[PDB]
Amino acid sequence: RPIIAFMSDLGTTDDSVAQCKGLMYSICPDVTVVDVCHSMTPWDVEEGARYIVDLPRFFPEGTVFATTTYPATGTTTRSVAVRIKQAAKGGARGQWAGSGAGFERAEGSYIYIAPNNGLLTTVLEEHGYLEAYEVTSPKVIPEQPEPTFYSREMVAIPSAHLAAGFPLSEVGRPLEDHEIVRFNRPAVEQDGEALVGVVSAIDHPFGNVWTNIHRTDLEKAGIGYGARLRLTLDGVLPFEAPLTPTFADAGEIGNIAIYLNSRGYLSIARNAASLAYPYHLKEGMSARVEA
Amino acid sequence: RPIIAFMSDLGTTDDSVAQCKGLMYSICPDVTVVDVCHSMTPWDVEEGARYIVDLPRFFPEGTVFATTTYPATGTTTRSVAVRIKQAAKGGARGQWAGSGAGFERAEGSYIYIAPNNGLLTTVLEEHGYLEAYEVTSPKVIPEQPEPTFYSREMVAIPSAHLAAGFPLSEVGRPLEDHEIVRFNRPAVEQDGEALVGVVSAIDHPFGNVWTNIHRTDLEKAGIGYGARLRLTLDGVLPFEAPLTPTFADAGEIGNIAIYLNSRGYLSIARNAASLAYPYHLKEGMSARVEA
Amino acid sequence: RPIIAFMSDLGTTDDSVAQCKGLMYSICPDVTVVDVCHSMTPWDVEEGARYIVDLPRFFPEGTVFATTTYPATGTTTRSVAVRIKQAAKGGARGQWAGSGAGFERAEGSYIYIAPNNGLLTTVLEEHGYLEAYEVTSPKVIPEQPEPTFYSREMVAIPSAHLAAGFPLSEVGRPLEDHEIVRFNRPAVEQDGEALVGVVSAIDHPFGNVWTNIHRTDLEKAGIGYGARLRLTLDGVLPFEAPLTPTFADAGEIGNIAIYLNSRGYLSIARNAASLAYPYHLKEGMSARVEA
Ligand SMILES: C#Cc1nc(N)c2ncn([C@@H]3O[C@H](CF)[C@@H](O)[C@H]3O)c2n1
Ligand SMILES: C#Cc1nc(N)c2ncn([C@@H]3O[C@H](CF)[C@@H](O)[C@H]3O)c2n1
Ligand SMILES: C#Cc1nc(N)c2ncn([C@@H]3O[C@H](CF)[C@@H](O)[C@H]3O)c2n1
Repeated sequence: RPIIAFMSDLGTTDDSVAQCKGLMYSICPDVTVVDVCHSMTPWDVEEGARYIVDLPRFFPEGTVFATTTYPATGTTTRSVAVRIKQAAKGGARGQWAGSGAGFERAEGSYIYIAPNNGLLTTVLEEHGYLEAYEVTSPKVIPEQPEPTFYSREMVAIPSAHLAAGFPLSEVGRPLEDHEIVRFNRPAVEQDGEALVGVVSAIDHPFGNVWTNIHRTDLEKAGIGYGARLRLTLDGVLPFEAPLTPTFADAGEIGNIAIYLNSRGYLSIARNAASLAYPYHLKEGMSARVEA
Repeated sequence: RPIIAFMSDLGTTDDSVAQCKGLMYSICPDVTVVDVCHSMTPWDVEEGARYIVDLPRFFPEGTVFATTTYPATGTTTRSVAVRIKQAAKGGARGQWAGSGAGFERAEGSYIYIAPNNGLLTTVLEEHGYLEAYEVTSPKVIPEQPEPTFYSREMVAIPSAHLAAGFPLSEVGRPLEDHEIVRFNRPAVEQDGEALVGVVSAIDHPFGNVWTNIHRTDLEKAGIGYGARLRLTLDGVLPFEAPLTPTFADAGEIGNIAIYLNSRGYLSIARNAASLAYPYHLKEGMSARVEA
Repeated sequence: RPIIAFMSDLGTTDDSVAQCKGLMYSICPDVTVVDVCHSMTPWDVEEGARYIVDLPRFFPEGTVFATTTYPATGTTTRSVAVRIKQAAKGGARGQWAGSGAGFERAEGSYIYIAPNNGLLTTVLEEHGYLEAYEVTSPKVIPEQPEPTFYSREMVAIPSAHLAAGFPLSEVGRPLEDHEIVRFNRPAVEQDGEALVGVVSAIDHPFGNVWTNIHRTDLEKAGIGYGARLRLTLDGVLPFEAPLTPTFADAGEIGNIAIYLNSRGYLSIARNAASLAYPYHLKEGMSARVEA
């Protein structure tokens, strides 16, 4: 019944992840370990951030998220363990997840544990937190941590203790908000009637394009479903389409759909074809939208 | 103890699959989720069909197969949930799976749930079915399904309710056989003493080549183990070898083996080397066999 | 609760692994199956060896390691099942794994089951073994094993019986040490006061380079942390750096770190950048080190 959702940059090609898992079952034999993904670009905390920010509403209360890319492994840094506040609504409309009207989740029901290197920046933004600790107790980490494997020693091990009900406040000292490292999230700029941001992700394996322009950004510029839009990527690739709910509304196979993705962000795709791959579109390219 | 075997086109590079899983453990905390694979070519229902058709005999009775590529996500379509009839025999001979003489499986012991887009075509062919329903009840799907994620909303969510014993007949109305979408399976043609079909799959990661020419097709043309065969791929590449049980019977490393694969289909490989990759062989190429 | 750690060359792109798993839950419904990895280069027993040799100390006592690349599938060969002796200390220093001072593991607490094709060579070297059997009983393998799938029939099936407490000595006859196939581990040679070995692995996804030159080989040539080293790969690519504990000690991003990896072997990397990929370094290349 206790659950650890595990996200790393360790890859799926050797025994790394399994060593972490072995230890997790050693510390908490009834735990269920769920892989989020292990394929993130190493050291890109922004990319890791995206894969973990939306998890809580999908998981049972009490779930621990162990989340790590650890470029500072072997240094004096220590992980941070955080009890978030609201599981938050999400998606294209703003709802709970699940059958019926969804499963609503109590506040303070989820713990993230991560290197204190910015990885939880967006988790804290969207969810807030109740308490936050530096993870230092030798009860939950090794007295002699492997210098090149803090992902295992400083995240995976202690997440299993946490999953086994080890008290969050005993992992180490409390952290003041400014001691929690953040990365800068680039804002979405207004520019005439236009909104300007970036391609935040390519949606693998489909090659859909996700922007950082949220539905809230769109509504506060007079834009809802059915609005005819111009969406320019990379300064040069304009596209035009009405904003629709889904891919199939584009009509013919191959046609352009502009839609709100399952996180509520402005997105673009081809109907039953890949948009991004044939045109080598990339995370980071500009993205401008207007009616 | 209940099991969901999960097959999607969602990939292994983001949080998509994990969101489904979180929900599965939310709806049925004692469930075991087994990944079939998440790597299929998006929207290729024929390829998905292959990965799910042979599962039932390997799994404990009561197992639910949640299987999805969902190109029609966000439209008015609804999934179908089916209780299959026979778990069937399979493999190069026709047997149950497991130690000893195998574990034989009761009829009606398995449920598939899938978009109604053809994905279960071969499942129904090989296994038959007892009952089939459109999945519509808000008890097992969301009242507001995420338009771009029906794989989660219309397959994963309800599969967990089913796995938790939710009655199959209450998911929605019964479906007449003709309401269950099918794809055309191309038949194997006789042509003089020859049989003509197609390369159905490349067997990754080994680069073995699988055809659609079944052992039954071979026995009804006088062909058994030890028969010297000519197998022509792509109209032009005409291999010759005796039909053998396995790869190592080819003699030297690199040599050609023609054999019956673990599903009973005519196949070709190199002994301890990849056949398909150096020669860019592909699913879809012709395949002709004769003695 | 019983655990099977599963390592194969079957890949993650079809139903192969799932068929094994289905059977594992069929034979032992309370088992937890942990994927080590399924991505190894087919038939490369040396590569598989690396992924399994360090597992035991991470896992709870009683864990069964089912480990397989099975190029001799369909032949008269039979798997070997081995109860290892010491779980052994490991890592850059030599320690148990886990929080505090680690979880020490009783002798004889782990079983490996594998083709008898050399795959356990290094497991036996580093761990020793108490008992070893040929796996032949039809109680734990099929009477008609699928010729092309001994990985399932001769490893996965019997590993589940073993996991369920089936007595190890009843799987088949005992094996004399010389009946257990080994591969030659190339030794590390001294040359002047240089040490000469090979690149044993590229550490995906990071592109770090691992050699077969152990810390013990280094201490017995007067080399400890802080020693300024020359490390020449491929006969031609020299590098120089002090031997440090971790990556971040290299100073600037992109700079060269020479370190001891989490298994205790001499390694080289770039700080927060990939070393191996831009320069197409490969498993097998020479590796020479000196002060
Ligand atoms: C600066 C740098 C740095 N450089 C590397 N070459 C490197 N390779 C692996 N790591 C980190 O080691 C962690 C394992 F704990 C992984 O999560 C990685 O982030 C690395 N960090
Ligand atoms: C027409 C089209 C269509 N077009 C796309 N660009 C696309 N991208 C993802 N999907 C489907 O969205 C489903 C998520 F449930 C996945 O199973 C995919 O098959 C898509 N469907
Ligand atoms: C010689 C040769 C040989 N040749 C092949 N073309 C081949 N394809 C798959 N296998 C083995 O089939 C096993 C499944 F049991 C896998 O683990 C592989 O090692 C193979 N072995």
